[PDB]
Amino acid sequence: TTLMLLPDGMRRWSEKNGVSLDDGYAAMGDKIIEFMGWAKEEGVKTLYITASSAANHGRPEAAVNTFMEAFTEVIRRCHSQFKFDFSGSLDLVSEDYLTELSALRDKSDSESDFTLHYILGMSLSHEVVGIFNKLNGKIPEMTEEILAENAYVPTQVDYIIRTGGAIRMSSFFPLMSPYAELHFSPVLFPDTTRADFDAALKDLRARDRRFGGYPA
Amino acid sequence: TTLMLLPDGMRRWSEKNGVSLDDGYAAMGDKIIEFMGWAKEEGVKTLYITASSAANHGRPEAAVNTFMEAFTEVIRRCHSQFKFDFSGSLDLVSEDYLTELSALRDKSDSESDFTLHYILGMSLSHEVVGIFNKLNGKIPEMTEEILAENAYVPTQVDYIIRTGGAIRMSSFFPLMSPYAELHFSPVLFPDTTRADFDAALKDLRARDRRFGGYPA
Ligand SMILES: [Cl-]
Ligand SMILES: [Cl-]
Repeated sequence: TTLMLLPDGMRRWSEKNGVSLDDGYAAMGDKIIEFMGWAKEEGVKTLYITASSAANHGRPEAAVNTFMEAFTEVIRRCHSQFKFDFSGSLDLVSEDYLTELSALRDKSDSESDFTLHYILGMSLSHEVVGIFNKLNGKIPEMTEEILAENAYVPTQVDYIIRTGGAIRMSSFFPLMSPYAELHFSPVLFPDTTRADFDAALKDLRARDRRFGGYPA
Repeated sequence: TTLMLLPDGMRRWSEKNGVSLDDGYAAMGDKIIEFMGWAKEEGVKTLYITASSAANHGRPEAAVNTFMEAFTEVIRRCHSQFKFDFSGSLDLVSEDYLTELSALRDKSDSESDFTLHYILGMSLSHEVVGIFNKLNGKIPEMTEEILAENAYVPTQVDYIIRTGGAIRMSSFFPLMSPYAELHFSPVLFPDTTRADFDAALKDLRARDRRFGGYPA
C-alpha cells in the first residue's frame, strides 16, 4: 500500500494549547514517528508526507527553518529504519537543507522494504511550470510516461489522509494519482491517536477502488 | 461564486431503477437543467460541469454517443438561458460534436450573467501533456499566468460538489484551484433534490476559505 499523509494542524494545535510554534512542530515530529510505526504495522510500504507547499517557502526565513528543522529531525532520528527519499520544488529549498537531506538519503537503508518520502514545495502549478521549463524546446513531445518520470510523486498513491479538518486538497493533489482515495480527519495532526488512524484505514480499505488504465 | 459539479451516479441509477443507460442519461439531462436553476438562485455565477474524463472517450463509440448526445441535448434545449462555453481534451472529441458545441456557444446568450461551462475529456495528465505539446519550443518559459490561460478550467473554482458517494477526485481535480472546497454527496446524481443541493451549499458556505497568493 502507498499512503500519502497531509499532516495539517500544527499551528492551530500550538495556538489551541498556548505553546510555541517550535513545540507544535516538535509534537508533529514525534507523531510522525509514531504514525510511521502504525503505517508499517498495517502494511503500508510507501509513506509520502507533504512536508511543505511551494507557498510555505515564501514565509519568513525563521519560520521556514522551524518546519524544515522539525521535518529533518525525524529523518536524523530514524533514517536507519527506512529508505528515505525526497522530491518537489527543490529550487525553493536552502542548499544547507538540501545537502543534509541528500546525506540522510545516502545514510538511510536502501534495502528497507519501507520508503519514507518527503514532498517539499508541493503545488501543481509550480510542479508543471518546473517540468515545462526543464524540458521546453528540449524534447519533441510530452507523453504520460515522460510526465510520470518527472512528476514530484514518482509512484501511484492509493490513499490520502488529510488531518486538521480542511476538506480541500490545497497544494497537495498528486498529479498522476487521480484515483487516490481521500480520507479527511478533523483531528489536528499532533492530537492523532492510533484509533483516529485505525478509523481512517478502516474507511479506506473498504472503499470500492478504481484503477486507471492505458492513456488516451 | 464559481461551482464545479461532478455529476456521478448515472450508471448506478439506471441499474437501480431497472432502465436503459439512455434513460439514465436523459434523467441526468433533466436534472442538470434543474440544478442550473438552483445554482442561479443561490448566487452561483459560473457552473462548470465535468461532462467526461479523457478515459470516458476510450469507451466504445455507442457509449461515447450516449453521453455526448445527452450533454449536448441540455445545451440544445436551454442555450438561450445562459452563456455557454466548453473546453478540455478537444483532440478526443469527434469533429461533428465540436462543430455543434461551437454553434451552441455562438447561439447562447453572451450577455447572460450565468455561465454553464462543460469540461470534456478531463484528466490532469492529459491536460498537462497537451499544454506542453502546444507550447513546446514556442515560448521562452512557462509562468503561472501562462499555465492559467491554457488550463482546461479557465477561472478559480470556489466549490466542488461530487455526487454519487465516491470520496476521490478521479480525473476531475481543477489544476489552478488548489483551495477549491470539496463537498461529497452520497446521492446518485439523477436523485439529487433541492434539499441535497441546499445542504451542500450550507456546508460549502460556512467553510473557513483560503485563497492563493503570488507564486514563488
Ligand atoms: Cl490549507
Ligand atoms: Cl470514479
